[PDB]
Amino acid sequence: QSYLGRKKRDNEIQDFPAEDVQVIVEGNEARISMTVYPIRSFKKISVSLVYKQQTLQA
Amino acid sequence: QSYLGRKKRDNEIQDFPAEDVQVIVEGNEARISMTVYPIRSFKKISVSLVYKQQTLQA
Repeated sequence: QSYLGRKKRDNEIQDFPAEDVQVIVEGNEARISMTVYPIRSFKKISVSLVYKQQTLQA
Repeated sequence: QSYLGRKKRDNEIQDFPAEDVQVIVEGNEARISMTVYPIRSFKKISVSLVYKQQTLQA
């Protein structure tokens, strides 16, 4: 969690859920499972511009 | 209001209520509503003359 927190601090990753980080230890082996939302660079921006009427008074 | 005020200043109209002047704008159209009391020329004068008694003293 501390290691992933530093990555989020430096914006190397988007975010991670701390709850899903599960660690299982059995003998020599130590199974680790984690979830990470990777950082991505924008390459497409879609804009949906909608025109509408407005009524004025006074 | 300024235009109607000039008419009242020149006695071209009797009077107008400023509050009732409402303007509605929607798209190209611009609906305008106003009230004006038109100027009129006298053509009939009715007089109701009533005679009564008066008492004097001293």
